[PDB]
Amino acid sequence: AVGRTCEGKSLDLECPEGYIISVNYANYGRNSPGICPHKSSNAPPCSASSSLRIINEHCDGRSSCSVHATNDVFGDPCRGVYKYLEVDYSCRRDPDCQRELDCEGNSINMLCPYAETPAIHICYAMYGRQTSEPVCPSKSISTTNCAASSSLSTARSVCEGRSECSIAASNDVFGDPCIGTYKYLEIDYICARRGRSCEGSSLTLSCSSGQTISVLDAFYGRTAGPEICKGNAQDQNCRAESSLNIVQSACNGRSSCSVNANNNVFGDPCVGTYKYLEVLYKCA
Amino acid sequence: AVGRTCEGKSLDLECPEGYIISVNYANYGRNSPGICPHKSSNAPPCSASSSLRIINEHCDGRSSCSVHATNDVFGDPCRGVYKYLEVDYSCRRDPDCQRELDCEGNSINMLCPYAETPAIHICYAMYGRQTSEPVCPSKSISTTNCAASSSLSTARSVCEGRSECSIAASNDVFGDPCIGTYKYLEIDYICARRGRSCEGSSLTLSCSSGQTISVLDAFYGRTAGPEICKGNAQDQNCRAESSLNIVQSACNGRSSCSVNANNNVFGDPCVGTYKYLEVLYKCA
Ligand SMILES: C[C@@H]1O[C@@H](O)[C@H](O)[C@H](O)[C@H]1O
Ligand SMILES: C[C@@H]1O[C@@H](O)[C@H](O)[C@H](O)[C@H]1O
Ligand SMILES: C[C@@H]1O[C@@H](O)[C@H](O)[C@H](O)[C@H]1O
Ligand SMILES: C[C@@H]1O[C@@H](O)[C@H](O)[C@H](O)[C@H]1O
Ligand SMILES: C[C@@H]1O[C@@H](O)[C@H](O)[C@H](O)[C@H]1O
Ligand SMILES: C[C@@H]1O[C@@H](O)[C@H](O)[C@H](O)[C@H]1O
Repeated sequence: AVGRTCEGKSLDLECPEGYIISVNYANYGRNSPGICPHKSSNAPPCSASSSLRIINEHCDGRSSCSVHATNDVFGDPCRGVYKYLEVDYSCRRDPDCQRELDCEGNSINMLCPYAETPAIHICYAMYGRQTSEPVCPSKSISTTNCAASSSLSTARSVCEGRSECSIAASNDVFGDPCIGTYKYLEIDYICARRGRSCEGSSLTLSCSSGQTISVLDAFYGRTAGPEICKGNAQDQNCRAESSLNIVQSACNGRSSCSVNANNNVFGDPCVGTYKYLEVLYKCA
Repeated sequence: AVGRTCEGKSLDLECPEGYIISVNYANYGRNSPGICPHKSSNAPPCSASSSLRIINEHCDGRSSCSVHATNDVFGDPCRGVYKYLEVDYSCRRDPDCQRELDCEGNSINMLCPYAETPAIHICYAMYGRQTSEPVCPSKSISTTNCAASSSLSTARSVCEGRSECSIAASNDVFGDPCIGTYKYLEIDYICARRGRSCEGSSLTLSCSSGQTISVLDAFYGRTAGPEICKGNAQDQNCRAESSLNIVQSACNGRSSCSVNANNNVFGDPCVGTYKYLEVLYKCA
């Protein structure tokens, strides 16, 4: 996939649910007259050498990113030349995740037994059918373009952040996305590090050994009762929009970050509930 | 994208024209009961550690590959267990290629000035329109799903193997794939190494410095007159089918290879024409 934006505007990259961005090429500069055309003469090819690393920091491993195509971000690789940002990227399932699959009627049991990586993160999920043989054969199949649009959200609502989760490949969980067709559940998961701080405090994330953070899930709000961050727990469906983007933007590609769990960073998604910041991440 | 095949069968991976295979995950083994099911009890997860490297050798950088899912290829990572091969891959434009673009009416001029890398290889080509602003703006646009299906074949027929090529973004070259819409030409190209041997001789390809071969184009046959491999030149539209696959299969992922230019390797694609083997490749 290719995205292009002119200097001064922002470029949005996105992948479908359960896929992340994998950057192949990036440049801020100019290598064609026909993109963001101005006048007049052709100049020598222009490329900011900084471009790839910056786009990797801003976008790799995320489902979504927005990058400003400006000299402040990239430097100016050719003064007096109207520039543009071009990215070539692929949307892939994260190869750091473990790949599981069971046919309809079975359950997938995930377990994160280690203390340092105790939290399940669901990377990808599909309840339905995307292929025929040799997956879960049955006489009762009429489609290979079947998926609950809810697959990842439901999987995450069941399992995200838990140390153990058993999830049924069943219509009672996901709904039935293709009546009449024998289905399967395909889930990719990772055992993540977890950080949590109560509202009013800071949260520090850390990777050792010259390793770097990739934030996988984050919310400022509350999804649990008062056994987590004792305080008023009236809204347990509370999540600041853009929590993940903010924490990814603060932390991805670094060895340490600190983020304040507070309303001045995330807004207040649930007035009168005592909130916390909970983050799942990996170190690579 | 995901491909799966049971032990004893072959797995075919393919990308559309101008895209190559980029492998994300591979395993020969068993990690699910529901894929290539047999009986009965679940065993511990089974993975050949060899799998990724082998699939990379067989498939990375190619538009197509076919791999036998067998113990001879991978070893046997779990005796007595019916296995399967699963690959997760992405199809991408080769980032080793230079990215060019000009609007309809202009020409793209490619040049390979160095002796050691004197041959143009066209990696990707699209004459048409795949996006709106900020590419080649015009009032006369009614589609962004327009491409000459001939784009890459025509580009290669014009330029492949030359040290200089100037190709017009024009209907007279590619045909008109979207009448009424102002078009552009997007070409990615690389300056390749070239090897050539006349039929009856061998051809050796070589990368220095612990670098490895990736074959980009190959034909056994003839496309030039008798100034190349003097001999009968009656068929100059002569190419053995599967030349590229054979040379990729002999050479990709190695530091040196030798291939005999002869009918016992490639068949005879043009009886009574004196043939040669011509290969473009890169070292990475
Ligand atoms: C044309 C203009 O020239 C200078 O102001 C800067 O180089 C800026 O990035 C460019 O867009
Ligand atoms: C084959 C069978 O048919 C319908 O009953 C349901 O869609 C069910 O989920 C499926 O497994
Ligand atoms: C309990 C308390 O209630 C209000 O002051 C705010 O919503 C604050 O964020 C919360 O912590
Ligand atoms: C079931 C059969 O068992 C042995 O013969 C081998 O391990 C073979 O790979 C497996 O498929
Ligand atoms: C806008 C214009 O319209 C038609 O004449 C042709 O399709 C031509 O290629 C295009 O550039
Ligand atoms: C000229 C000669 O003609 C026949 O013997 C074969 O086609 C051979 O391949 C070719 O080299």
